[PDB]
Amino acid sequence: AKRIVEPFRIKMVEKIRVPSREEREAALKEAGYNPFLLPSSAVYIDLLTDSGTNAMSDHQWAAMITGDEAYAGSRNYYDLKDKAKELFNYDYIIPAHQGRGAENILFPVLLKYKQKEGKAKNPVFISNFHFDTTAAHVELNGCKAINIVTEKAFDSETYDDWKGDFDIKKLKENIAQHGADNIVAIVSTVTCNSAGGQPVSMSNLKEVYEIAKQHGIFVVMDSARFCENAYFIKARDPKYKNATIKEVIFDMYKYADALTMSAKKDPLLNIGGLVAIRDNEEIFTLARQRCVPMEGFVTYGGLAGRDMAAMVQGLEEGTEEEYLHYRIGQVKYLGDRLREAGIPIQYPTGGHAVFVDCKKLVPQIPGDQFPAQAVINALYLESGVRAVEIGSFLLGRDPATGEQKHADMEFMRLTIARRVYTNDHMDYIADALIGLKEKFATLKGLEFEYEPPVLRHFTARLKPIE
Amino acid sequence: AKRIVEPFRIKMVEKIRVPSREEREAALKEAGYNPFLLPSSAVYIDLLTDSGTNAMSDHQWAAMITGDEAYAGSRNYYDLKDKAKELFNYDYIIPAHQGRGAENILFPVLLKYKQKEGKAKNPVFISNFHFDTTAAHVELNGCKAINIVTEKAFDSETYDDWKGDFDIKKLKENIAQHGADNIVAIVSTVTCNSAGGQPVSMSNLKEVYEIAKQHGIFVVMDSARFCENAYFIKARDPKYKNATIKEVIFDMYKYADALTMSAKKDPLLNIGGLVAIRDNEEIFTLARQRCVPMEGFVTYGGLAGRDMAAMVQGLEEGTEEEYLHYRIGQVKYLGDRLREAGIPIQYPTGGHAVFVDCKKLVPQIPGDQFPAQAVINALYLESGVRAVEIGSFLLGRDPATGEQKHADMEFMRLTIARRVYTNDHMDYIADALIGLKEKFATLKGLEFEYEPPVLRHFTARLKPIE
Amino acid sequence: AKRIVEPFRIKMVEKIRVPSREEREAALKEAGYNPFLLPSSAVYIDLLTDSGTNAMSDHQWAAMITGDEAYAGSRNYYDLKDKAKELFNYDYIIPAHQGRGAENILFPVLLKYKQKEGKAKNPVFISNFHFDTTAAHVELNGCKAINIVTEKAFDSETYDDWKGDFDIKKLKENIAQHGADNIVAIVSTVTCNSAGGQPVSMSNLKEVYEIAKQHGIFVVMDSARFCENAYFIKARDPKYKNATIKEVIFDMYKYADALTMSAKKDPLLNIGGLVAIRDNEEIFTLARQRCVPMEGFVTYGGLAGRDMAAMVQGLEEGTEEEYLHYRIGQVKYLGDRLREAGIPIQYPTGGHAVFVDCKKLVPQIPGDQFPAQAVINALYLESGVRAVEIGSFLLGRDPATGEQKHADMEFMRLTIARRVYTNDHMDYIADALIGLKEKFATLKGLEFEYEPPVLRHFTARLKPIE
Amino acid sequence: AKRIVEPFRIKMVEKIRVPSREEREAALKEAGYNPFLLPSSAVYIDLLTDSGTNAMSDHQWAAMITGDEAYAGSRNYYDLKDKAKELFNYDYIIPAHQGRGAENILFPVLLKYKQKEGKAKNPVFISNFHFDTTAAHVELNGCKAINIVTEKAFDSETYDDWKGDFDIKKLKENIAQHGADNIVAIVSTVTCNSAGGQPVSMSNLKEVYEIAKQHGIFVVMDSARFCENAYFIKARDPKYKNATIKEVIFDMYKYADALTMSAKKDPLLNIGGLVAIRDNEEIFTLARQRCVPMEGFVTYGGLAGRDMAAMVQGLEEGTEEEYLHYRIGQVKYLGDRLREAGIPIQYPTGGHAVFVDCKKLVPQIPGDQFPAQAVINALYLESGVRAVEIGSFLLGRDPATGEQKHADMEFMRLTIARRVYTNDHMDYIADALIGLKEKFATLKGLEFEYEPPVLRHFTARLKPIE
Ligand SMILES: CCSCC/C(=N\C=C1\C(COP(=O)(O)O)=CNC(C)=C1O)C(=O)O
Ligand SMILES: CCSCC[C@H](/N=C/c1c(COP(=O)(O)O)cnc(C)c1O)C(=O)O
Ligand SMILES: CCSCC[C@H](N)C(=O)O
Ligand SMILES: CCSCC[C@H](N)C(=O)O
Ligand code: NA
Ligand code: NA
Ligand code: NA
Ligand code: NA
Repeated sequence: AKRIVEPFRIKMVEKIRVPSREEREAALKEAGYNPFLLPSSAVYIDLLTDSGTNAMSDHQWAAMITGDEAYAGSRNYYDLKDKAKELFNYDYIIPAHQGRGAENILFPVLLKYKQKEGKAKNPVFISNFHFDTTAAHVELNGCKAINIVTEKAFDSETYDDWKGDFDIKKLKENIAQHGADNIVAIVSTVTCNSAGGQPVSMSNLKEVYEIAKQHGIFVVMDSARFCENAYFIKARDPKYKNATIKEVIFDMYKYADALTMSAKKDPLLNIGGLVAIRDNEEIFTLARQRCVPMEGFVTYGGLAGRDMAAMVQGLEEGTEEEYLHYRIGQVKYLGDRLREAGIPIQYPTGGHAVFVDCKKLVPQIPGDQFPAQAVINALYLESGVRAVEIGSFLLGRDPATGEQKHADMEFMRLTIARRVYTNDHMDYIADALIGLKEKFATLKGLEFEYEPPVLRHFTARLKPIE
Repeated sequence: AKRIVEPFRIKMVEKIRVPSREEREAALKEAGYNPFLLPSSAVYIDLLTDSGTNAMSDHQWAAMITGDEAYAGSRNYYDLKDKAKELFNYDYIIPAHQGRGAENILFPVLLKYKQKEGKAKNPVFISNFHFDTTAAHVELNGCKAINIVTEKAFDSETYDDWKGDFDIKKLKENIAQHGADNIVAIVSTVTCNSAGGQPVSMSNLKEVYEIAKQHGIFVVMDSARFCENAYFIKARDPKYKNATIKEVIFDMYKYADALTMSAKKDPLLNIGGLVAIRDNEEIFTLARQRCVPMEGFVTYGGLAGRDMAAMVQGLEEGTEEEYLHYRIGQVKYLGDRLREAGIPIQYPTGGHAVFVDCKKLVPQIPGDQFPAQAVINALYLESGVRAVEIGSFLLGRDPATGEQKHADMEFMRLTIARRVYTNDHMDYIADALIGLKEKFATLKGLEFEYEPPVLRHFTARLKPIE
Repeated sequence: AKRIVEPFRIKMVEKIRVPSREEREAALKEAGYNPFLLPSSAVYIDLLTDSGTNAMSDHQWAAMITGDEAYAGSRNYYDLKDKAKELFNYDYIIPAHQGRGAENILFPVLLKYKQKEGKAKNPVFISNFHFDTTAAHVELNGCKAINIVTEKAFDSETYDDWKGDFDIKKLKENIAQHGADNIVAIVSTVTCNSAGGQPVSMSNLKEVYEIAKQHGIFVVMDSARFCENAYFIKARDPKYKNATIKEVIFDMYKYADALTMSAKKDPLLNIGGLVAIRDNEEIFTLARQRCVPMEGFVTYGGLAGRDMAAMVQGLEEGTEEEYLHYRIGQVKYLGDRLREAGIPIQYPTGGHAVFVDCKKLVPQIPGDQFPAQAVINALYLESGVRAVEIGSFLLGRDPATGEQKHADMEFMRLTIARRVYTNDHMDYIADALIGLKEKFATLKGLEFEYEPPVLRHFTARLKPIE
Repeated sequence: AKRIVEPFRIKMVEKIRVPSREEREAALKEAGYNPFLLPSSAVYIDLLTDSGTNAMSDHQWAAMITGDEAYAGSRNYYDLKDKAKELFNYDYIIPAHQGRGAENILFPVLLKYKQKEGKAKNPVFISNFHFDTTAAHVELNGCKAINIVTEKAFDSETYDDWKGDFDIKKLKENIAQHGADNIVAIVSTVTCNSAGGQPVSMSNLKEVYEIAKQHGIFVVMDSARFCENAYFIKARDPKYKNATIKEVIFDMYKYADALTMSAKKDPLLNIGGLVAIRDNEEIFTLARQRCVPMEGFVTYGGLAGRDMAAMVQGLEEGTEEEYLHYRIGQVKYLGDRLREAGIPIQYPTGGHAVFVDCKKLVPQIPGDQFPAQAVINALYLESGVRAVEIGSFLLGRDPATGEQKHADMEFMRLTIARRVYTNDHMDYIADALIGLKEKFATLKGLEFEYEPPVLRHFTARLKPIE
């Protein structure tokens, strides 16, 4: 494993502590053996998410301090509009308070627009993989979300350059089967979050967009981790070997008509989202009308002026290749520490998180007793580190049968915030997990002390078994 | 007119400038004679809104700096939960990104709650007066909004203590006409923003709640300006003459079951909202499931940790009687400057804005040519002050005729941000408006160069007539 | 009296409170009836000084946040060097931690320089008026401080354009008497702080420098309030009616060889000082050598990087004419409030303070019983305002007879920080002092409970007589 | 070599960059081959000093934002007085703008105090080792600075627990030789900066204090790195291995009568200093009278209120053992990386810096050609790292002969700021120096292009010989 040095130094710190073992046991028992219920005060290194937990720069904080809080026509709104033109060549923006807000702005408008043409009678969206909130918004508006990620993504430990790719054969089949009139939009998610932060190649984006344009289908680039995707394109595609990151980004966005973005990810923010539309003014106008009742006025969209200011600066910083090399290299470093110690992971690592296959660590725990959660709980008890389950516990029950949905993989996700933790923190995570290797066989499954009907992973309370 | 000194001093300043007349000419023509389309760089004193434009304290900025950005279990979530229990005696909170986010969280849940017993076949909401966004969500969710404000409010220039009161007779008559089973909720807006930021008396709040509990009707307190309402209760109700402001607030919330709040008003913030529920855990649970797709995870709700931290502090500062006395007294001072010059206003002035009756200023301009907007535009051209229209331009067209819906009053709202402008800024505003008395007769109406089919006040491009 | 509106609005506030009547009485008693011993918690409006209590802009705070803390070669040191070249045309800078630090750097070097070829056996400094620290450093280095302000300054209530001018007659007479080989330097204090912040004319500065240059005398511009002096030159000198403030400043510094500056005044800082030398590289070199042991290394001089950053921005903001017009107008406003009410003041008001002649308010209190302190104490008891004494209590005892040195006048100084207080704060001060007109007769003098042998005004404890 | 993980995470970053090799060559040329003349923009990792370059916490920045800028009686002054009483049990404080400001306040007062006692006719100060500014102030006041560090300090590569100790026999000898009536003060420097940041044992501090008290000699603790010293006492003295760091600190200050402190070191600040006096009120009063003309009024001492606020917080944070173990462990890790690669260092490493013996690295370069500076310059040219010379260049010329003072050791100091650089930055430094092992013999000495008469290391320009 190779450590890559920070292309920055620390300007402000935030104290974190490891509770004593007895405190960690007490806290975890108190949280019903569900770390989502732990107070942050009980957590040392927090790996639940890379969303909104990033460290900003001094320039971002300085931009916040001079932010224009005007209700209409904030100076930072116009800066953000200019930045979107400069990065993406897109002519229209609507800020949002975060990414799911940007989806709530754009997606119902896209459906309405296609319906007003007499189409979208049986409406669907097609994506390489819809993210959780993306699919939920699609389904809230009476549309089917179809996911057609490449079969490369399902071979967890076998390397491939582009595990986030669309399956082009499936794309064409689905267009032919549903009809182009019924495809409200194609959503290109970069990197592909549900494939584990795996990149989509430039040629895949290009071919998807060419097909869509031939059919008149609108394409949305879901852009939370677009810089990480651009880095992978430059690293792995020989055509972009000598291109700058902004050149890669510029080309990527030739292959969408609009973007939705959680700015809480690659733009290095704690809050914020963005809609940008390449040049369809009609859709922009419709989206502005939905922005008003749902988010705010069209020149702040539920964002303080200071956060638009931080976004302008963070959009810039998030494209910096030296930072991206270090950020993605830190994720790869953690994965390599685990992989070299025999811990099975999704490989190669994506831009923002390492996925550990817990089914192989604790074979004795069946899926319906949540083996990845057992590993996560053990990890927390051992170290104060809080990870998140991507397995049976998260997948929930099948609403028709009331029984556990069979999970393809039982993943523990180690989600890495940007510019927050050092490689010594990475070693701490890796060493604590490696150090459980004699304990894995003894670990016990989990049962429900209390279960919600929906979204159970957030608030359910568990109890160990036997 | 009486100037009340600030119970604080200035710690940080933000430069503002008066654009030249020709800059103001070109900007208003560029904005299509709609000041909502003006960039803030074209605006001297901005009176569009008191929402999110407030000046924070050093303690609020300090709280932001130490804010906990944890995705789950943020230290500031628990502080906020503790704060709502202290001020309102409510046991459950859900943060939101702002006020209309709070409404979008709670109101659909209230409809589902009443409906799940066979009720709400013809569902309605009853308020003293729904603000714009509140009534837009009510109607977005298939319900009708009913504004049963006291008719005292419609006698613009005649003093009354409680021009925001419910009309109790209209409340009882609406409950009989529609039936208790169709009334999803009663919404008590404090202060009553649409009535001119006019207070609701404690005895009115009590009688509404008692009437509502007779029929099993849930009561929500729209609480964006609750502190200004508490001040007016202490100022005008003999029972609370010796009460602290917090004691007044505590009593107010005995007469609701939950609250929605834009924290961008009285809690002195630039962003932020809040749902609090007194004790109905079931409605809290349903509300948390809607918060997730629309806003964020339930322990930050579309808000950075730093904004929850600022909200905890701002909630405290917003209750401070010396501050409220000064703030409301500034609004009163501006009103008195105009009223003493023969400029007709809503009297008494409310908590956050002065409302000028422009029907009496430009009689030669009829409603369908937007008299209050002609006055606003003249004020902007004369001085660089940007105000906002509460008249025929806002009201829009009727869904039946496609013609101009008749407006009761043609108001110009001079909305005052908290702790931002001095009484010398007030004098600038008053003197610019007073100096238009020689030019009112010359002004002309406004016609549409561009009119969007909905929300026209935000983006329509008007044009001077003749 | 004319209120002048702020050319800015408030972005951050700082809470200040008026202690109750009983609280102020108890605090003043614990403070031994000396406001210099009051904790700030006991003070509402603080008028002790305009030094280091200014409100900064958002741009200044932003500059602090990105400040470069490098020990050597800070980006902000080069920015400050460039700024000094731009504003003053001076080629060399040495940052200092504040104004008296700048004097400690330069004045001993100037004396050693004058005592390096031949002899300055009776060394003296000559100023229109040495400020307290300036004269203290002069006397600490074995030199006499000679103050030769124009006699117009001593006609307290009669208007004059340039009450800060050098007496040209007394200058030529001092040079003839002491010889140009004993005059270590001439100090041009702009504005003349000890005269009451009164300006020095461009013609006066120029003639002083020409006289100094023909005698080979070095000229230092004491530049704490150099922008306020520039404002007064533009306002009152017809030659500069259409010059910019920066053009006025640029001309001022043609008439000195170096400057010492408290950046805690006109550059709008809370900490900071500066030495700048026009072109004498030898003086620069030796001054750098004293800087190292007394202040710090020469590229930060006892200042954090963020404070050099704030100083670069504040140097710019302090020259802005709209701000200077409001600032000096607010001081003039406080003085016109008192003058129109019969309270005697120095007229016209200087740039930064109002001076009240207290010997006329309490004639029954002789100089040796500190009548101006009795007015200050009464003012504090009535209002919580803290002012400072400039009279017999400050003047101290004559070290020979050990008795009260006769003070020519007894002043109370109402010193006004920059961008901190509103004109309503000014009214509050003025109305409190005016309201004491009926109590001025019954006021008692003060006597010593504890008196230090030196600097007694800072730590002495006083007791009301009778 | 053992990497110790951070007991904090990153909340704000500051971009740094490695200039190209072409840029580093051009910059070093422009700086006359003196890294002290490089702009910070030419520097990647800056190792010039650990003074004032530390990263603060979010709690420290929050304290700055609410800091009280009052001229007299600042809230943060009383907090600072309380904090000194808590940590040191000292009753009196005088804030200073930094450590040499604190020395300028206290040392002249101590001399006058001993002289007024009819003594101090041939005055001296005795220290384990006076720091540069300390010895400068001692000599500026006509006294001799006598350094009597343990001979264990001069066996550079051989471990010893307490290389900062006083030589007790030399202390007793010097007291007799000069006479107690001539010893103005004994200065206990903790850690002993000039011995390399090496600790002084508790028993040494105690014995030195008891000896001083037997002779009536005042003892000052020079306290810039008192927490690092307390850590070493806890780490190495079995008496204290169960004490808290604050218990160790509390015991240390039983063995002094006053302290001077650069708060730019262990209290984790970018600016600030402190005098504290244990109980001698007379010395406190005299030091206050010197504070006023030299630093500022006695309740801010040339510090903004925000910096007294940051100091209160940093004094607490600087005592935290988890932090100290990481900080000192990171310095140790850098030293172990070098030592394990055969690079000769002072061993054990001190609290704040690694010292590399460059005499062993470039034996072909004589001392008066500055071998350590050649290694430093080569390190910069290869890496962008800027280190500082502690050898013949710094040592300067002998006043009596004008020749190069012979240097016992030719050290390169790698000075490590607190909480700024990660262990990956340490690896970068070590790997760059280790990659020079094949270039050391080819390195050539330096000669003067420009040499100032004093303090030449700051400003002299050098040139490679041939
Ligand atoms: C003329 C339109 S400007 C909109 C800002 C604003 N009022 C917002 C209010 C909201 C929504 O809250 P937010 O989403 O945070 O805006 C809820 N309830 C009440 C009583 C309000 O007044 C104003 O200026 O009156
Ligand atoms: C409570 C009264 S004392 C506060 C000092 C302040 N004046 C400071 C000053 C200095 C010292 O500069 P600095 O060391 O930064 O204070 C030098 N030259 C001039 C012309 C000055 O006016 C003032 O009068 O209010
Ligand atoms: C069940 C994981 S919750 C984490 C949600 C976050 N917005 C994300 O992008 O992953
Ligand atoms: C060898 C230069 S010493 C310069 C002194 C400074 N306080 C420091 O810590 O470096
Ligand atoms: Na966040
Ligand atoms: Na805002
Ligand atoms: Na610094
Ligand atoms: Na200050």
